[PDB]
Amino acid sequence: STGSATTTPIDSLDDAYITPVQIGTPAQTLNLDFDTGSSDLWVFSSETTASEVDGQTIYTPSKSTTAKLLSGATWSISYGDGSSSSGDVYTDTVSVGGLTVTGQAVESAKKVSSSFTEDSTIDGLLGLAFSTLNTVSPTQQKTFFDNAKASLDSPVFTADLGYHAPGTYNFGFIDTTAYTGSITYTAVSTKQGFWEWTSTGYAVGSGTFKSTSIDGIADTGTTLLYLPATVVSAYWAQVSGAKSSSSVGGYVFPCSATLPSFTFGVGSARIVIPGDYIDFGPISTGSSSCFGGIQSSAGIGINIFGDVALKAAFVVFNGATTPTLGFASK
Ligand SMILES: C=CCN(C)Cc1nc([C@]2(O)CN[C@@H](c3nc(-c4ccc(C(F)(F)F)cc4)no3)C2)cs1
Repeated sequence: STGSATTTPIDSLDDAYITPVQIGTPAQTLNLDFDTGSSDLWVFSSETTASEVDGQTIYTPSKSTTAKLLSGATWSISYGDGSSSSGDVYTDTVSVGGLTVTGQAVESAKKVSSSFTEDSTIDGLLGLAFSTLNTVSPTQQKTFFDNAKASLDSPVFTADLGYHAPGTYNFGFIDTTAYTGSITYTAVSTKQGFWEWTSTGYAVGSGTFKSTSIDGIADTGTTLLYLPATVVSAYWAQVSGAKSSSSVGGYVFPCSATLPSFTFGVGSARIVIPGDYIDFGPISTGSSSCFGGIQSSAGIGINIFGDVALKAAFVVFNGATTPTLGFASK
């Protein structure tokens, strides 16, 4: 089997991407943030504290003939930005772009933090990291991809995110019309539960390539590109007026600037992020200070190839027995 679904940015900055997901019988369609950096499928629901729901579409398990309480199971997760959610668990039928998993764990939120409440466009998250990160207790649950894997034509999914435009998540096949050139595959470590790999280096603008190993994760659920402070300083040094602002929380640059591109290495291949992809716009409405899309990973503890990086490529998440990541230009 295969599936294919369109993913759409939630706002004019590509802050996140939402993909429609069918849950239950009759189907309830919720727009979920597909997150290759976590492993929980959770939704706003009829159980979510009323004061914490503000415009989201909710999953109502009592209206699904295929929903079953997963008795005794609870979940609780926090994300790298400090947000969090928690609740109980149902199993139900879940379909993405025509691909169906029966008995998928659907984690129903009883509580969500303010950042989730405040984002009316995101109805939940669909985690696509390795199931070893799933937070359901006492019986850890599998991701949608892990459950679908055996049924897929090929044990892969692909992320083809758009720049200020819709994109595609495919499961079970590689769309050879969706990229240029060849896909370069690179080794994955699953030891931390992430799609963790090692980039071979970087270049800034038209500069020469610096060969240097950068361990990091491919994370569709993170907006920006987080790299070591040395790399990030070398990038922003090329932009007149750019500075790291403690009060804003990262590098800002004059909105009057044209940004250089940033290239990252995948083995012997190269992915070029256009400078425009690194512009996240005014720090506040009307400001002439703009927020940078390349930021330091110092104190995160891990480098993150988030959407800024991934949307410049066609990305293959190969979940074969020996997992790998593929990157192609597009
Ligand atoms: C070893 C150190 C790990 N440390 C915690 C840094 C990391 N962090 C992650 C993510 O937690 C998973 N991938 C990212 C993600 N963030 C979201 C999200 C968060 C908030 C909203 C809200 F604003 F609507 F609330 C929406 C989506 N979704 O995914 C972050 C992986 S590694």
